[PDB]
Amino acid sequence: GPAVGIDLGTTYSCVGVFQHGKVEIIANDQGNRTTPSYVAFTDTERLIGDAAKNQVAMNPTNTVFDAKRLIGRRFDDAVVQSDMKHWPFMVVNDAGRPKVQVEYKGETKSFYPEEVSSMVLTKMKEIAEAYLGKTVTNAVVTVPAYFNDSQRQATKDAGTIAGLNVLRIINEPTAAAIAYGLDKKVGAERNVLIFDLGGGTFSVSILTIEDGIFEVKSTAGDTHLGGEDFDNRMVNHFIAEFKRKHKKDISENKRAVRRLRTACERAKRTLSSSTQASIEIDSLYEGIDFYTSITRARFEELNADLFRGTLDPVEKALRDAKLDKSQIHDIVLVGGSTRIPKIQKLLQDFFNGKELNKSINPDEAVAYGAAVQAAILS
Ligand SMILES: Nc1ncnc2c1ncn2[C@@H]1O[C@H](COP(=O)(O)OP(=O)(O)O)[C@@H](O)[C@H]1O
Ligand SMILES: [Mg+2]
Repeated sequence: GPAVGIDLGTTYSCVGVFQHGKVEIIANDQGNRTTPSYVAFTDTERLIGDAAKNQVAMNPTNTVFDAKRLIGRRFDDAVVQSDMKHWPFMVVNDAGRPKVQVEYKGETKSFYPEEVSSMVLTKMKEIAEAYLGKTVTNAVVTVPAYFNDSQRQATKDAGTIAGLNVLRIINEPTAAAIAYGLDKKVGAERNVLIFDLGGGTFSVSILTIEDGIFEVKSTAGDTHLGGEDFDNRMVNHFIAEFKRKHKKDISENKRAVRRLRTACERAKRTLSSSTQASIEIDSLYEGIDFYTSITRARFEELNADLFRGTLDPVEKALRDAKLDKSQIHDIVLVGGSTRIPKIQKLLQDFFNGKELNKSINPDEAVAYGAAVQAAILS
């Protein structure tokens, strides 16, 4: 059976396989090429992926996400203490280790973060198997460059309990470089910049490649900046508009808000290709149907400061690595958010017109590289 490459992401995961010299990003049951890192527990079942995300506004306390933020970490971790203040699900301490507590089939159950991630890992695996028409065993799973040994250990473990034989854990920026073939030996040192703007995490990494050997010279970014922050700005904008037209504040109604957010995220995706998108929501609050729309222009100004601030981590990464803009040879876009036109303009302007590597879907780049790496290791 072919070895596969898996991008176990904070908000979205993706799986690819290298066959016949070509890499293939496998679409799921719903036809999507990336699937949410969501797990939901109900009275009758355990939902994973799209099915899980497609019901979060109905089962908030029992729909788990952001497990990547917990994995390989302790409960006493300041990160965890901060993070949990925003999760609708419970996180309990267990001999120092954090566990997520949910209600499955009427009974109260808790899971270790690596158990949650294995659930997502199993979903990717079954997706691969359904496509390949054969059982998948060996795999290469990716992890951020800043993960310590504990976090990598836990990610590896999430793999074993999923029935996956993890051939190797490689960094996400490194996987992105390999996808574009920037790992080939050209008898010279090459500086590559990875700009990763995903769903809830932002990471900039500068890699130096010589004779096939990578070297993460610098890294910067924000663990709490991603495509979700852009959705929120849209939401706040519409919560205000609704109040104008219908003099009703839907803030308190968690369901109205979550349904509006889903419509915003989708409009956002459209905005990367069109200049305007319509928001059509039936019976948002009470029996009022919310029919409206946004323009790319307005979208851009609602997120202006966020988009712009994206350059700060870029400057920092540069000075740490001790390099000038002119010294970086290649720039590769990773993450779903990099499909945004204004982000591409902004970065290009910063690197004074330099060409951006973006022929491979940024949200598939990591999986793609892992799949190639899985291939060589098998
Ligand atoms: N066309 C698009 N325009 C803007 N954002 C997009 C587009 N397609 C996907 N996204 C966003 O990408 C994010 C997911 O990014 P991804 O890199 O897949 O996640 P992760 O950070 O989990 O690795 C979401 O915020 C989603 O809205
Ligand atoms: Mg990612």
